[PDB]
Amino acid sequence: GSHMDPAQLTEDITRYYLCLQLRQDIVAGRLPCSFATLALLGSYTIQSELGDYDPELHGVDYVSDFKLAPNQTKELEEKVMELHKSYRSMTPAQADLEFLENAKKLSMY
Repeated sequence: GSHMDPAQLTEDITRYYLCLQLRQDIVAGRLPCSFATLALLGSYTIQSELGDYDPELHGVDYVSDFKLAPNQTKELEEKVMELHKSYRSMTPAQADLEFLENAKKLSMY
């Protein structure tokens, strides 16, 4: 068995920084991407940043706190919130793997 691992801290350090750098390059437009990917990578980061959605609290303009891109428009914004709530009972790891798997599949770094 054994699930916890005090030695598996490196992967955490790398992953955290990775997302920070990757998301930083995107928002700054340091890499050519499409609207769909922008909204997809963003929707995942948002869900992982704020976890599952909660209509009880509402927000609408909550995405304004997270920079998903330099030229954020109602379209990109909408797709961000839509995809976020569109995701069923998804787990945190799923989101982390979603963006990481996407960035790795695109060869961003």
